[PDB]
Amino acid sequence: SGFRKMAFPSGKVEGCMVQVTCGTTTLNGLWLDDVVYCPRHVICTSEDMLNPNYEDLLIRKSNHNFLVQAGNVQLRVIGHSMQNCVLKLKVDTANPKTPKYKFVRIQPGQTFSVLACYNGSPSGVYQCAMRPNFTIKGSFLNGSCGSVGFNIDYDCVSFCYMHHMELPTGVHAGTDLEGNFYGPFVDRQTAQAAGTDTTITVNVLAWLYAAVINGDRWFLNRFTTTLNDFNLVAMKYNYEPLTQDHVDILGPLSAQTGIAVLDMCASLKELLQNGMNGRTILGSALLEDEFTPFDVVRQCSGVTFQ
Amino acid sequence: SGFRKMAFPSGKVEGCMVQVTCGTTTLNGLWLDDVVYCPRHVICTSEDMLNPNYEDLLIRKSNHNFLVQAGNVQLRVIGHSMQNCVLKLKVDTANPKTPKYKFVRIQPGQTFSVLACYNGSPSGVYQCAMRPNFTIKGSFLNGSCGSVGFNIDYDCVSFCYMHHMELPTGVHAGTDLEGNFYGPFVDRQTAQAAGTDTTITVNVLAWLYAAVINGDRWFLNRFTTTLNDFNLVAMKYNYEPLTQDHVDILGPLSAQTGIAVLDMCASLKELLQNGMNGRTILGSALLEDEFTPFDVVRQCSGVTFQ
Ligand SMILES: O=C1C[C@H]2CCCN2C(=O)c2cncc(c2)/C=C/CCCCCOC(=O)[C@@H](Cc2ccc(Cl)cc2)N1
Ligand SMILES: O=C1C[C@H]2CCCN2C(=O)c2cncc(c2)/C=C/CCCCCOC(=O)[C@@H](Cc2ccc(Cl)cc2)N1
Repeated sequence: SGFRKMAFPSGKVEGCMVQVTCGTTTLNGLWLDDVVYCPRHVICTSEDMLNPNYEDLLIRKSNHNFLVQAGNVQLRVIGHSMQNCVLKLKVDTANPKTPKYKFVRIQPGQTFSVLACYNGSPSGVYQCAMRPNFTIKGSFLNGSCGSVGFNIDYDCVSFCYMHHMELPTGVHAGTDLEGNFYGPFVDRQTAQAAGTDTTITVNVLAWLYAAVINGDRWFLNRFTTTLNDFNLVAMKYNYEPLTQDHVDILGPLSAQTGIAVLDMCASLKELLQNGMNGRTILGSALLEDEFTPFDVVRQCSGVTFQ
Repeated sequence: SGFRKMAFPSGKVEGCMVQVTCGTTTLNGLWLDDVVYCPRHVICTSEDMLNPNYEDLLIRKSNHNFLVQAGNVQLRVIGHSMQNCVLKLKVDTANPKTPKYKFVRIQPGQTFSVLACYNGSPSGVYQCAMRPNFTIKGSFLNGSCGSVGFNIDYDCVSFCYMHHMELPTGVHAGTDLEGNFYGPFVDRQTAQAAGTDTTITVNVLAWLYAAVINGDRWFLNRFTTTLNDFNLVAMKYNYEPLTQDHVDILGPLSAQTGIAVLDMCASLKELLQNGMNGRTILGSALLEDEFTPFDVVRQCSGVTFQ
């Protein structure tokens, strides 16, 4: 028993992390086979960041302008190209520790593990959700750009996030590994703001199921509701609409516990209206929304990798 | 900016995890040089667990009774011995992935990363603290025994915890890597209870410093207090006594922020007395006590390893 914010083991991803230096700028790169992936803003001076012409700035660079270091070993750059906001540095050496991998674009509400890196070396690992407003609530300092987010999907490292920037509100913005930003953000030092954020409703229900599995039952009532009546209450407290798709993916946790999804919706409805009655759920005084239904299954089943 | 519950990268420890089978029992082992470390209760039947004599039980075992698997490869056992509650299996092969390592016995309030494992394979990584009552609030299922807790101290993996059991309250008990239990617990299916748990006062103060560093500052007053006056208030809320040793360890965060330790104690005193008034600190409605003073420095300075 017990329930913690749990990250994927980081070893497979640690083996891919490299240092990319261009001019006086150093950040992190992802080394997969004979290509290194990093944010294209590595090629910018502070002045370039104000209004960058990336097509022109990339053409003006030669392969010799890029210093790539895998630990203490220098990797010779033999080619440079752009895919959207990601720089691709072709090198003369394939990474022998390249895991079986995919590039995937995740939906708002989906979680992933972040390996926070500086100078191509890991600092630590933590769990993040893609927020409904397409930001993430990270822990990232100057030099963290090119740190990646991932899941392990059976036998495959699914890379879903590369870190690009921090908004003045202190939340984080980045791209998939095809270099396409999550949300309406751009890799230039212009005034940008995230939309109003909402609570991930399907994730709150998943976490209440996790609490029942671990023996917490005080919040369970004898009531049930409809999806429509739940959603009328949900919208008032800045919760995302629960869809029929959400009810289906909670099915496994409903099966495990024998508590119908719409019974747990009635319990959540009472918690939102009347509060937590001076009590905690899994060591929290607030309703947690950064566990997906499958995050609960993986932790409470003891799913392993390799 | 941002502050998250952050674990060490798990890769160095992943390279040391093996599967240990004795009869119909399989759990996890730690492979360092030519020794595999695991809980001695691996040699017990469910019947033996009720009233084990480990000295007699181990006499009855041969080297051949231990199946050690490093992935798909069997490691031949050439010796077995007991050190307190830890079994040491000498094998014919030294682990080529052995990092620089120390065995350390940690104090109550000290934090560490857990690599939770099943069948010698990793499930996930999370951060824990040694509680004042010598339990840990883990996430552990059947098959998790031999999972280890660690810190990375410069370029050295400091192993501090091996997992042995779950108490009926749903908290966890285990040993250092010399096999000495934290707290008054034994590896036998006997009636056992942890002492009443207390809040780790020095850790709460460290987390308030982390909040100021990230710009969360509403809880700061310019009240003064003495250590003795603070402790008279603190003890009433089931907080550990704060010593002058504790005041010194917060010194670095006081230096960074320019808020004196006893000024932050005055602010904590007000939060205890008056509550949070429906506000949050780093997205929490309760006072967090599982960040050490150095955990704050590591995360906010971007410490990396090797
Ligand atoms: O995003 C950052 C910087 C980031 C990007 C270049 C290098 N960078 C990091 O190395 C870094 C990564 N992650 C976290 C941090 C720093 C923390 C910073 C603290 C102060 C933040 C104050 C508000 O910053 C901003 O609005 C944008 C403004 C901005 C947006 C886009 C670009 Cl192309 C350049 C600047 N600046
Ligand atoms: O500690 C466990 C079992 C643990 C030890 C053998 C294998 N073990 C795990 O594989 C395991 C590790 N960690 C978490 C779990 C299981 C979770 C279990 C859910 C039920 C918990 C109900 C309460 O269990 C107990 O009091 C003691 C009773 C007990 C105490 C000491 C011993 Cl030497 C044997 C049994 N049993």
